[PDB]
Amino acid sequence: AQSVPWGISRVQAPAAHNRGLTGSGVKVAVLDTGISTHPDLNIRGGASFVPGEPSTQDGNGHGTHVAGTIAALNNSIGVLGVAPSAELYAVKVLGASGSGSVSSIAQGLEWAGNNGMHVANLSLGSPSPSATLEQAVNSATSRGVLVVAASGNSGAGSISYPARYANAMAVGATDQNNNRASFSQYGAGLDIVAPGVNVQSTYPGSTYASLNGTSMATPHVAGVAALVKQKNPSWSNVQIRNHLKNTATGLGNTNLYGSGLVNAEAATR
Ligand SMILES: [Ca+2]
Repeated sequence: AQSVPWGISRVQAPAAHNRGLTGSGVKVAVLDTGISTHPDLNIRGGASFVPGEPSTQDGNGHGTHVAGTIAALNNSIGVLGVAPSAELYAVKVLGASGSGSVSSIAQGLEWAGNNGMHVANLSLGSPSPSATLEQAVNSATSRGVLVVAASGNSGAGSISYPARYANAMAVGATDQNNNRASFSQYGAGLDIVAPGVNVQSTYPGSTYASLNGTSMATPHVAGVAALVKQKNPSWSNVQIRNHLKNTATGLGNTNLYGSGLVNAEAATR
């Protein structure tokens, strides 16, 4: 039996699937702890930038969970991703502790840009600004990648890096009431929000787990960006970003919510 997690229904991904849009032909790089093999995931390739780790296997769980919110297969098991036919690439930039360096994150972004990824999901943050990060987001954006990044989980009124930079689409987290989740960082630079509380998805060891975080909200927006790219193959990263903001359901003040809740039905109309 396949279940549809509440967040997938909340962003109205099933409505876009009924229009025949599933993210087919869209390449999505998940820059995280890796992605492990799972019966409800199909991983196309990837690269590791973690010192002394040649593989893209997930030693943490986080990367595999994020991957399942974007693209868990539409079948008779597990869950269902926002864009279940997207081509997933595992770009391992964080180690087993969930930590990484600005150098591995920046190498991952350069790989995404050099390998023609359409969307790069960064469910990660650095507490401090980094010129290296800004430059790598800008480089990947110039090559055509839409970078989507988590605002962070401190609950503060400023968002983390690289989400704060102009060329990153910053994603905050909502709960089941469509309120901002208490941990979700907000403030200047916030673009959009998506479900980030009790998000069930794929996990290592062929299982499933429920997690909370702006890292869970970010893949919902990366997934809806892949549905828009399938509908509109000639659109640029900037066009997709603006269309996602323009069609989001407003939830209140933009300092707290950006443009509001991502809406895959309205974005694929
Ligand atoms: Ca499934």
